[PDB]
This record gives sequence, structure tokens and C-alpha cells, in this order.
Amino acid sequence: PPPSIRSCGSQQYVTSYIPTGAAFPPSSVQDMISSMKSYASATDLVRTYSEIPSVEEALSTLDRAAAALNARRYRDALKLYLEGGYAMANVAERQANPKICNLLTSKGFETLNWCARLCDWIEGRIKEKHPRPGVHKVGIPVSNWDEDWVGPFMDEEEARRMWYTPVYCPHPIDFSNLGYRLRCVETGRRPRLMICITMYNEGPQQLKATLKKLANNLAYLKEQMPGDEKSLTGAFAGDDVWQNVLVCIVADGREQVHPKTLDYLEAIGLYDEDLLTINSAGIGAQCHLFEHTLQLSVNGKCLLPIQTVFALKENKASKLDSHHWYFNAFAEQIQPEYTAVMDVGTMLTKSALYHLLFAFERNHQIGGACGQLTVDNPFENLSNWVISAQHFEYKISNILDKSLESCFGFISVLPGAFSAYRYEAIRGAPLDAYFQTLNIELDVLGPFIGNMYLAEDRILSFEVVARKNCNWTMHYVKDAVARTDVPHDLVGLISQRKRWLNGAFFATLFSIWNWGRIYSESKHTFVRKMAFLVFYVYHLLYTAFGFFLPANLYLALFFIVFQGFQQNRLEFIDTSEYSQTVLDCAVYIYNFSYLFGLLMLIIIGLGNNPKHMKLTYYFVGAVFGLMMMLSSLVGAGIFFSTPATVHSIVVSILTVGVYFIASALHGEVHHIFMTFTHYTALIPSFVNIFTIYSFCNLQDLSETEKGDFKDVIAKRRALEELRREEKERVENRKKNFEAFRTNVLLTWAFSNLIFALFVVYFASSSTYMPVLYIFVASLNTCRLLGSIGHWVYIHTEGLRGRVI
Amino acid sequence: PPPSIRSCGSQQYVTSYIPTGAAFPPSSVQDMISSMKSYASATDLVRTYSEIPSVEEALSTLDRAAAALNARRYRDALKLYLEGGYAMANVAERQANPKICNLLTSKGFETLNWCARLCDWIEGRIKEKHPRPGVHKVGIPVSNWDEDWVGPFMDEEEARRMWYTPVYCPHPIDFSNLGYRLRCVETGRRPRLMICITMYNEGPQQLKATLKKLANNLAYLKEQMPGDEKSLTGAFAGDDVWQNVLVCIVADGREQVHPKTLDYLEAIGLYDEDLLTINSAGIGAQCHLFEHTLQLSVNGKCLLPIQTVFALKENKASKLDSHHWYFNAFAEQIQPEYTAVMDVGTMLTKSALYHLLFAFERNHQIGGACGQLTVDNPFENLSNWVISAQHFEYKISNILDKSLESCFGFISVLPGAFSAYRYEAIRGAPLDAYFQTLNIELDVLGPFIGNMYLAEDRILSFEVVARKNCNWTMHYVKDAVARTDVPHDLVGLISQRKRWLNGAFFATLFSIWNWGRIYSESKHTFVRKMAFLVFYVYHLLYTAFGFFLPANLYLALFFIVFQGFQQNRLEFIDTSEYSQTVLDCAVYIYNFSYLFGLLMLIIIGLGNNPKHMKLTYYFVGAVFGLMMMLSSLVGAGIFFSTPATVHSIVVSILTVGVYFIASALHGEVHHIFMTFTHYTALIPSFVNIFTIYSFCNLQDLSETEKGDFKDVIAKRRALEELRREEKERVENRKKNFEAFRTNVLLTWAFSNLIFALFVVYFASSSTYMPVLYIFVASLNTCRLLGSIGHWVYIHTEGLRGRVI
Ligand SMILES: O=c1ccn([C@@H]2O[C@H](COP(=O)(O)OP(=O)(O)O)[C@@H](O)[C@H]2O)c(=O)[nH]1
Ligand SMILES: O=c1ccn([C@@H]2O[C@H](COP(=O)(O)OP(=O)(O)O)[C@@H](O)[C@H]2O)c(=O)[nH]1
Ligand SMILES: [Mg+2]
Ligand SMILES: [Mg+2]
Repeated sequence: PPPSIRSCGSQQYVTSYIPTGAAFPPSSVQDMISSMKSYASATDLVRTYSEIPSVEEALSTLDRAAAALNARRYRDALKLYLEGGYAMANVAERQANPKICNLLTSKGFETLNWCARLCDWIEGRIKEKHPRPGVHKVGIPVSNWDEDWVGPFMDEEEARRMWYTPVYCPHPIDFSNLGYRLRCVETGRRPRLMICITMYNEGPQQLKATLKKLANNLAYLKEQMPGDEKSLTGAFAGDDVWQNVLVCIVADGREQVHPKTLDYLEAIGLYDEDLLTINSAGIGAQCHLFEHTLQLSVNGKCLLPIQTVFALKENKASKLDSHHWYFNAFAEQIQPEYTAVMDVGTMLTKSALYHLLFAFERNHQIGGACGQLTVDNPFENLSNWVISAQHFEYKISNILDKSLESCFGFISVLPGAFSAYRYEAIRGAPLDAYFQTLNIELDVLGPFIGNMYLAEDRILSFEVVARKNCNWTMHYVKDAVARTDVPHDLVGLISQRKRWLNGAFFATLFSIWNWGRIYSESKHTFVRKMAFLVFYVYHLLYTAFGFFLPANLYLALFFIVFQGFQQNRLEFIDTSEYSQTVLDCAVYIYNFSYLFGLLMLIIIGLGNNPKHMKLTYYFVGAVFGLMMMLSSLVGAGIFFSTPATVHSIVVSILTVGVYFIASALHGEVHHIFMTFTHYTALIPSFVNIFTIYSFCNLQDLSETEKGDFKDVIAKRRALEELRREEKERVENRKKNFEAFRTNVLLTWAFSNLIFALFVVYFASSSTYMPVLYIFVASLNTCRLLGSIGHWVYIHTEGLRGRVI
Repeated sequence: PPPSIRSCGSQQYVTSYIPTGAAFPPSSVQDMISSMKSYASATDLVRTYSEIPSVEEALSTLDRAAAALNARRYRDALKLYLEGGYAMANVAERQANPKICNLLTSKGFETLNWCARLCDWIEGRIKEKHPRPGVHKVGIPVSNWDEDWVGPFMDEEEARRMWYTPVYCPHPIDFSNLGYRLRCVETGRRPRLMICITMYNEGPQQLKATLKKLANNLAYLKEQMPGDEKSLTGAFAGDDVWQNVLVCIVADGREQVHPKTLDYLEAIGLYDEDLLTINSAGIGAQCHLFEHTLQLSVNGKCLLPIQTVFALKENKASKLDSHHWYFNAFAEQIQPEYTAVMDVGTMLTKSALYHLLFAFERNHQIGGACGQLTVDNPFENLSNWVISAQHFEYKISNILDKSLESCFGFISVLPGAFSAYRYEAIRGAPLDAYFQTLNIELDVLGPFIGNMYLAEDRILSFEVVARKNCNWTMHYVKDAVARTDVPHDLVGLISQRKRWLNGAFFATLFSIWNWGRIYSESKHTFVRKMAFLVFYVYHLLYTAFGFFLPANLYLALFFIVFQGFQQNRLEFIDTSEYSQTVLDCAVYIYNFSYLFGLLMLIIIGLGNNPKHMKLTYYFVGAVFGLMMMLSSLVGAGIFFSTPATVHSIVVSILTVGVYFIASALHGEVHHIFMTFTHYTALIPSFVNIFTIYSFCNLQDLSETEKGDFKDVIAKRRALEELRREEKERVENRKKNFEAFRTNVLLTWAFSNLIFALFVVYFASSSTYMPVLYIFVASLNTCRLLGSIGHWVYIHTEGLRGRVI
């Protein structure tokens, strides 16, 4: 018998006893149910409220329907889809905005048709695998259209209408199989060059500058006369070049996109929030792609139209995921000839694309090319030391390293922007190895492959060069200048260099380990293999020298400056005087200051993020810079005081003047003169701070419908077990990666410490400095020879290309 | 005019254009709607499927209803609640299990009554604030009941029925206002002692042992004869003590509770999953509380019944949150006289509760007491060095520190288990300051208060002692022995000591800073204030000495051992011989090994969690232990070789033999003899490893119903803005806490380094060692005097308490 539970929910507190022995007898619950009339009032109120539907309710029901369909429960999905479709169809009449009314009507009809198809599938009449709502792209007039704009010729359908479609494709390789198409393919156009602009959390100005620069490049390509020896022929000839270029702007996530960037994109007719909100309600799309042929006008001059596809991903991922989508989906569908990759904010000169295409067409053996990277407005605000140091570093790195590596046809491209490939060398295995992380969990790959983060460009380069049964070489184009924007403070530079150094070190180790594939698998000429062997020996020596850089810097400074002051080896001054306390005071001050600075740096770097420790980083950098400037002045005095000899002048030239000689040979000598002083004061800061922080922060890295009660309990237990197992797996992965990074850091730090201690204790300045001079002179001589060879090639092969 | 969109969802790919200029004309959409018949088939299939309801659907609808009600949308909540109630009422008939049928019927009726009340509230007839479903507790027969069990007397309602209720109370202070009651209050019983057992991720064995020990304590309290001078009187007298004790088992979260623990709890009639799943569907409770009077039988002996309340929190929180719930809700409702707190696994002896209650009743000035903490089975498995070291540490800490601090009536209770208070001293301000973190966000409090993590017990102790207009002192009971289980490896010890050291250091700083409140605000006797001033001076000296412990240890070892070997100061051997290379080799080996070990330790501690670095920690600990054992042997030889004098023997006694003297005075001398050797080998490990890791890881720490389209857009924009602001706030908080911890670590490390360097360079062994000996002898003499005073008090106040 049921107890007196008539008022158990209404009253604030009720205590009841429920006997579970033999259940409640029938004919008693019915009387209690029929004896209550307030339920009728509640039902009447609910029905009256539920007569009128709403947009928000319909969208929520469609979202729940998509969630149910993703869980492979089809009856609930069908019911929710029917409810949402009927709700939207009823609501569409009430709306006063014509655009909203039309979009709601179309969405309701589409949802109802999908419901009918799903019902047919459930009944068994239609046999398919993993049914999804049919793909449907909607074209709408652009809100803002410039009446006064002059272009070559634009069909009204292409000129005034922007197209939108949501894509659910989980693996981008299936983009063309699921039935998705692009406007270029439908219209019959077959673009031959594709440019990708990865964007994440950026202001409108950078995107505007990038688009203007691309339009200028297209105009320059159009302007060139035909029939010249240096003019390109074919698709990129003239008066139709804009039809052979497609620009893909891939964003990283709706959550992190700057709102002003979205406003600017909507201004140029490449984004609309109402269409995205309505048309993507039930699909549960992974990405949303808008398509347009944007027409940009700057000041009183009208630019050429640019065919643009803006792909906005729903959830945030890495840049490698953006390249995954771009390459696989768009490249496999369009099947272009070339493929250029650049970041947002990279401003190109008028001739970058022309030079890239000219090299690709003339050589026919180049599988990839990279342009020169420069700092925007270096001379302006020259009082900033960080900007000038970065400018000097970029110029020297480009000239020496790029020339030397491009002589042998193998380039380890610097991170960031403006690298072009041809979609024949990279289509197969190189791209499969490029996207290895995105397809295989880091548990299977291991710690070494996982820690190769943000170094995927070097992996792609090495895969292209060492591809089996093919001989593809890389090239460096000096005239394809791309200007970027660099951080103006030490903290951003520290973070950027952390990323760069992690990637560079582990990619270099991978290349050194796998260099044998060039001889074992690739098909090159014998001379190419011998040249690659020579470059391999040079690369081993260079990496080994770079690993021991802090110890060598400390030893050089200590010996020269301070054991010249203490032991009377400075030539311009005599220290045979003095009380023997000042000399030891200087040596001890140097040692203690260096040790304390290194300890503070390592503690801070391993400890916390370098944004709230700005003052300490600035203080350590200033101390090291003053020390380096004093050492430079002392060394200059020592060198000038000596009457000099053949050995002295040869070593001085091959050590210091190689930079000036190469810069003068290439014509970029004024930048070196302006920025050498600024770069000199940051060498210890660069080496110590960046390497220590990079090593310390290495850890940073990425179906029952109804059921009964027993089914519910089993489902909940299974869910809890799966959640706990996943948590344990993630913990184990983090533990392994942290252990690997700690082992690497300990090895590096203790190797450097032991080397420095042994050289200090068991070696003199007379028996160590000549070895360092020989090593540095040899490396710089090799780099200078490489630069001269590249210059000779680039200025001669045009004249001597007739014979061979 | 609408385009040909008849087949847009069914077909795989359809491209359509939607003109937004002037909307679609009427009389055309109606024809298309009425021209489609597949929608009728889909509707028929959906209706046929939806005729039959299910348990899972009803539970999901009720959960969604609770979610809607929490968002203050009442129409949707009413509609979902009605649907769920009707679904459950329809389903309840189909079930075959009588318990499930009865529970479903009761839940359906309760939900329908709540729907009626909510409808009345919406219509305006009933005026309330924040309506919620009415509180309803359900009593069910226990699944397993022991027929053969003999007890004092048990009403069948109390003996066979277990009660359950879900609580939604967001702020536990409102527990009694919302209408919740406990079975003890309803039955008329008024328990005078409450015991809290906090549990999180523990095996059944620990809980079983704790419950058995509590039952043994109750039996011992019952057994004592009346009329004796030492026997308690009143509630705890005899034959009814079990009615005056309530045990609250507070779990930390359903997700992290060990499944075997839940099985054991269900075995003893304190948990049931079906009742929890059904009765908590729509409430959205914060916690679930089960109530029973459990009857435990071990072997052939039957234990006394224990009144138990098991409170299981839905989501995981800190132990401070469990104490928040326990203290506020249960203590404020029941209003007990005492309040004991212990962890799970703490096994009490037969006389712990008797001694605690005896002290509380006899003294009448004690506001809090703590029992002795011991290691379970210390002699067993004596080959383990960590267990013996922990046993020695516990014994020495208890004796010396607890006796000295309890002489002055102010105890800084060690973390973990078995502390009792009286619910008159702590009811007001002390508990408000105890729960300060749980009520105020860490942004307002600042970094210093936030970093005082896991130190709340010391805060409560100091608040009790320094409470305004009151004179409450603390006490240490030696005979209330509680045995715990200690980690058997170095990694668990490292983590445990990290928590303990963070809490202890910041609580000590807080107490030192706020010590003035005792004189400014409290109301003590003049003699008490003078004694507190003396203890304050001693505490300052002890903390200052403890801050510089690594440097002093290094200096002592270096000077004595190695500058005895190098400079011929070992008395049992002569080093005037030797080549002058072995001596410097020994000194350099010591310095380099110590520096490398410290560098490795700090890098590992700041770097990664100490579970995958087990081998390196073990290696460093072994090296330090061998060094300490060698130093101990050398020091023993040096001391024995000297013929000795008054100063030597006095310093030796007051430095080393204080431990043995105090242990022999208190009778616990054999433990010291057994474990002194094991503890000696871990002193450098303790100091260096635990302090470094603790400092390094200091960072670780804790409404529109319908709307239109514009409303939806505004709502989504507001949600995105709020999410981004919250993310920024969390980032700023993390940055501030990390900066504070890094500053503290840098200050500590560099202070120790500079002190050691200056003492090494500018001081000799003759001018430094006597100062260290004086300091250590003074501290140990003060501790010995405190221990002797406590022993005299505990053995005399019984005899001399008649006069005063
Ligand atoms: O998680 C991210 C971070 C950045 N980027 C984009 O990838 C490029 C490189 O990012 P970043 O500016 O950080 O490069 P860096 O300046 O550090 O060399 C830029 O276009 C970013 O917008 C991205 O797609 N995902
Ligand atoms: O997040 C937590 C961790 C622990 N505990 C409980 O609080 C007590 C102290 O935990 P622990 O065993 O970690 O203490 P320790 O052994 O570290 O001193 C034990 O009863 C735990 O079950 C808790 O309530 N919440
Ligand atoms: Mg950039
Ligand atoms: Mg414990």
C-alpha cells in the first residue's frame, strides 16, 4: 500500500518510507492519479505556452539532433530533426526581415527532406553507409558592393553573389568523395597556383596588407610584355593571370578570431553571421567555407579581383591541421601545379611571385623554393636594439646559410612564411610523412617524434629531397623578398625563439639520423651523392660546434679578457703593477657574476612564463650586453696594439670580415654596417637565454535507444571506466614527454659544464685559443665559399645555360 | 519566387540561390508544403516509435529540466518536468522488479506534485523566492541484515531501514533553513560528540579498520565502572554511550571513489545505486546523504552499533570543502559539545577517546587537543630505512615539539588526522577565518593567503588561541595514540612532505606576522601574555635557524670532516704526510659532488613530477646517505679520540643526548635506539630534497524563454565575451601565483648560497664552529626543558590540582 505521499513535492520537507518487498497493489495508483486536478492546470498552462514556437528553441533542437546523430542513435535524431524542421517552418512566417525569412524557409524545407530520406533509410528501402544530411551550398547577394569599381570582366553571378557551405568531412582526404565542390571547379576554371594564408588571432591591418600585396603581385604579373626572353609564358602570361590564382584563407577557430577581423571580412563580402548561424544548425559541421571573387579598392586605385576561399574551422587546432585541410582537400580536388604557403602579415614585393614562378619554370628540377625574409622598416626607429639585432640576424642567416645550403640543393627552411612547392614532388610520401602526427597518436610515435614540434617544414624538405625513385632538389631565390613584422621586446623574442629552437634542434637530429636514405632509396647522380656527403660532413661539424656554444663563449671571454688583465696579456696596458688583489677580484667577479646569472636564468626559464619576469630578463640581458661590449672593446684594442703578421691578419679576416665581404659581394652592406653594433651586444643573450629557455620548456606540446534500468547502470559504469582509462593514458603520455625533455636538458647542461671545467683546469690560453681560432676560421671559410659559389651560379647560369 | 529546392536534403549535393531582396510571396509555400507526402510517413513512423517511453528518456528529460531550472527559465523547466513525470508514471507499470516499480511510482508522483506547485507559483497564487522541488527523504529496507547479531536494543525502524536524501544546498550555512533534517534530530536523540572521517580514493580495508577501531573505543567507554575518580560522568558514562556519538563519513566525489569501497559501503547498508539514480533525477543535488545505525560484526564478536551519516558529494573539491559541509551544516544543526576530526585509515587505540574527553572535561580551559601520531607496525619490516626514519621523526617531533608548545598552551598541529575541538571556542570567528578561501576568490585575498594551502589547521589553532574576549588554550594528550600508514618509498614521501612544508612555512609566517592579536585583542592573564612573549622569541629564533639549514649543514660537514682531513685536524689519524694532491682532491671532490647533486635536484624538482624520476632521486639520496654516514663515523672518531673536557662533554650532551634523555624520561627509548641509525642517513636527503621540491612546486594550487534572432545573436556574443574574460582572469591569477613562488624560491636559494660563500671565504673553522655549537645547544636545551616541564605537569597536576 502506497503511503500518504499526496503532498511530498509541494511541501518543503516530507519523510516517507517505501516498502520494496512486494510492490504496490493495482487499482490504488489509478485512484490517486485520477483524484488530482492540479495536473490538468499544469498541462493546460504548458500547452498554451508551447503553442507558440521560437527560433532559439528550433536551433537548440537541431543542435541536439546533430549530437544524437553523431552518437549513431537514429530514432532520436529523426524525431528531433522533424521537430526542428516543423518549428523552423512555422517560425519563418513570423519574421519581418526578408533575408531571415528566406533562410529559415529554405532550412526548414531542407531539414524536412533530410528527415524523409532518413526515414527511408531506416525502413531499409535505401541502403547507404553512415547517412548524413545532404550537402547544400547557398549563394546570397553581398551586402556591400562597390558600384564604382573597374575590372577586366565579371559575370554578375560571380561579381555580386557570395557562396557558403558547411563541411562535416572528418578526414580531409574524403572531401571530394562526400560530394563537396568549390566554385572554381564548378565554373570550369582550373587555377594553376594556390596560396594559403594561415590566420589565428590577428588584427585586420595585417590581412589587409597581405591582400593588397598579393593584388600588387598579380598586377605586376599582368603588366609584363610578351615575347621577351625573361617573360613567363602560358597561364601566368598576361590579361588573365587573376583567373589562374586561388587564395585560401584558413582560420584556426571561431572562438579565437579577432572580432574586428570578422567585421573586415564581412565588409569585403567574405563572411556573414546570420547565414552561418542558420544554415549550419543541424549539420554539425567541422568547418565552414565561404567563396567569393573579392574586388579590393585602395585609395583611388582599383586592384585586380582575387578568387578567395575563406575556411573557418569550428574548433581550435594547430597550424599543421590548417595545412592538412588545405593540402589534402583543396589540393587533391583542384590538382594545381604549384602551391605557395605564407603566414598572415607577410608583405611581398611586386616581383616575388614572378621570381618564384620563373625559377620553377626554368629549372624543372626544383621541388621547392623559399624566398628571402626581411624585417619591415629596419632603419625606422633605429634606436631599438632588438629590431636591429633581428635585422642583422636575418640578413646574415639568409646570405650565408641559405647560399651555402642552396649550392648543394638542400635547404632547411627557416620557420615562418613564404615557401613554395610544386604539387608533383610532395603529393605522395612526403605529405604522408608531413602529417604523421595528425594521423597517429603520440603514444605510438614516441617522445622523440612528438618533441619535433613546429619543425614539420624541415621534415617536408628532407622528404622531398630524399624521395625514392626521384631526384628533387631545393632552391633559394634571393629576389623573392617578403617583409614581416618582428617583436619589439625581449619577451616575445624569447617565446618565438623557444618555438624555433625546439623545432630546429629536433629536426636537425632527425635529418642527421636519416641522411642514409638519400643513398639507399633516392635516385640521384653520383656527383650529387658526393656533394651531399660533403655537406653531411659539414653539417655534422656545424651541429657539434653549435651544441657546445655557451662553453666556448665563456672560455673565449674568460681567457682573452680576464686572463689578459690578470696575467698581463693585454698589449695596450701593463698590469705588472697593482696589489694582486684587484686582479683576482676581477677574475672572481667575472666568475661569480656569470654563474649567478646562469643560475637565475635557468631557474626563471624552467619556473614560469617569461611575461611577468620582464624586469629580471631585462636586467640579465643588460648585464650580459655590457660585458660583451667591454670584451669587444678590449679585443679591438688588443688586436690593434699588436704590429700584426700573416697569421693574425688571415685569422682576423676569416673570422670577422667574412660577414662584410659576403654582404659587399651581394650588395647588402649598409645593413650590416648599421646593425653590427646592435647585434654584437646581444650574442650572450641570444645564446644563453634562448637555448636555456628552449631546452627547459621542451615539455610544451599538444548507442541504445530505449534500454532498461540495468542498461542505464551498465552504460554509466562503462562511461566512468572509459573516462578513467583516458585520464590515465594522458597522464602517462605527459610523464614520458617530461622525462625525455628533462634527460635532454640534463645531458646538455652537464656536458657544457664538464667541458668548461676541464678546459679551465687542464688547459692554458696558449694551448686552447689557436684551436678555437682554427675551428671558427674553417667554418666561416666554408660559409664564405658557399656564398661566393651561390653568387657565381645566380649570375652565371643565365649566360652559360646555353651549353648545359 | 522560391527556387527548385524540392530535392535539396535528399540529394548528395545541391546548389541553390536564395534572393533576400523582397522575401517569398505567399500562396506558393503552402502548395509546396501540401504537395509532399513523405513527411506524413516520417511523422507516422516517429509517432509509432514515440508511443512507448523508456526509463533512460525520462531520466534525461528530468536532467534537462533540472539544468533549465538552474538557469532560471521556468516555462521550459515546467514543461520538461511534466514530460518526465508522465513518462516515469507510465514506465513504472512495465517494470518487473518490485523495488524499481515502487521507486519509479513514488518519483513520478513527487515530480507531478512539484509541477503543480511550480504552476501555482508561476500563476502568482503562491509567492516564494527561488522555488525548488520539495525535500523528500526515502527510507528503504537494507538489502543485507544479520539475523544473528546481539546489541543493546534496536527499534526495528532504526535497525532495518536506511534513509536517503539528496541535498541541493549551495551554501552549507543554509542547510537547516531549506528544511533538511537528520535522523538523529528527528528521533529525539541529541549526540554530544561528532567524528568526521574524510575519504577520497581509498580502499575498503582502511575504512573497515577505522570503523572497527571506533567501535572498540565505544566499547571501552561503555565498560568503565561508575563512581571512580577517573571515570567520566554524564553522557559518556556507560550503557548508552553509542547514542551520544555520531560519525560522519564525507566522501570527496562520486567519480574518484574506489568501486570496492562502494561495494563495501553497500554491504554494511550505507549505499544503494538504484535509489541514488532514481530519487536524484530532477533535483540536481550538490550532495547525497545516507543515514543508518550500522551494526558491525568481526569474527565471532559483535561490535556496538554506530550512528553513521555518509555524505557523498557529486563533484570533487578539497578536503576543506568537506570540512565546510561537515562543520557548517551538521554542527550548526545538531549543536554538539565536542567535534573530532580524523582521516580515513587512522586506527585509534582503545583509550584515545577516553583520554580526549577526560582532558576536555577536567581542564575546562582547553579549546582544542591533539593526540599522538604513530607509525603502524614500526618494528615489522625493519629492513626498510624510510619507515624507520619516519618513525623516529614522528616520535622525536611529538615528544620534544609537542611538549614544549603545549607547556605554553599553543600548538601548531601537524598535518593529518585526530584533532578534537569543542564547538564553543570555534563556532564564530575562528571558523569564519578557517573557511576564508572557500568564500572569497583568490584574486581578492592575494598570493600570500592563497599559497597558505593545506595549512588551514594552523590557522584554526591560532584563531582559537587568539580569539577576542576569550582565553582558550590548546593541549597535547600523550595517551591518545593514533596509528597511521606511511609511504614506503621516497617518491610518496617527497610529495607528502611537499604539501606539509608549503603549508607549514606559510602558516608559520602568518602566525609570526599576526602574533600581536594575542595582546591587542585577546583577554588572557598577564602571566599568559608574558609566557606567550617568551615563546614568540623562541619561535622567531627557531624559524630563523630553520631557514638557513642547508647552508649550516654544508658548512658543518665541510669544515669538520674535509677541513679536518685536508688541514690535519682529525685526531685519530695524521695527514702531515701525503702528496698535497690527495687532500685537495678530497676537498674538490666534496665541493663538486655537492654542487652537482644540488643542481640536479633543483632541475628535477622544478622540472617534472617525482614519479618517473625515481632512479635519479634514489641515486642522489644514496650518495647523500653514504656521505652522512661517513661524516658520522668521522665525527664519532674525532670525539672519542679527544681526552675530553667539561665544555666538550656538556656540548656533546646538550647536542646529541637530549633525544635519548627525553625518550628515556617518557619511556619511549627503545624506538630511538632502533631507528636512530636509519634516521641519521636521511638528514641531508630530508633537508635538501624536501625543502627544494617544496619551494619549487609552490605554484600548485586550486534567462529568456522564446527570443528572436537578434536576441540569439546578442546572447551568443555575450557568452563569448564572458568566456574570454574568465579565461583572461584565470591566466592573470596563475601568473601572479607563479611570480610570487619564483620570487620566494630565488630569495631563499640565493640567501643560502651567499651565506655559505661568505662564511667559507671570510671565516675559519675556529671562529665559526663554536657559534654553531652554541646555537644548537641553546635550542636543544630549550626543547629539553619544555619536555621535562610537560612531563612534570602531566605527572603532578593530578596530585597538586586539589589546591589550585
Ligand atoms: O595556434 C596557432 C598559432 C598560430 N597560427 C598561425 O600560424 C602562423 C605562425 O604563427 P606565429 O605568428 O606564432 O609565428 P611566429 O611569429 O611565432 O614565428 C601565423 O599566421 C598564425 O596566425 C595558427 O594557425 N595556429
Ligand atoms: O583531494 C583530496 C585528497 C585527500 N582527501 C582526504 O583527506 C585526507 C588527507 O589526504 P592524504 O592521504 O593525501 O594526506 P597525506 O597522506 O598526504 O598527509 C585523507 O582522508 C584523504 O582521503 C580529500 O578529502 N581530498
Ligand atoms: Mg607573423
Ligand atoms: Mg592517510
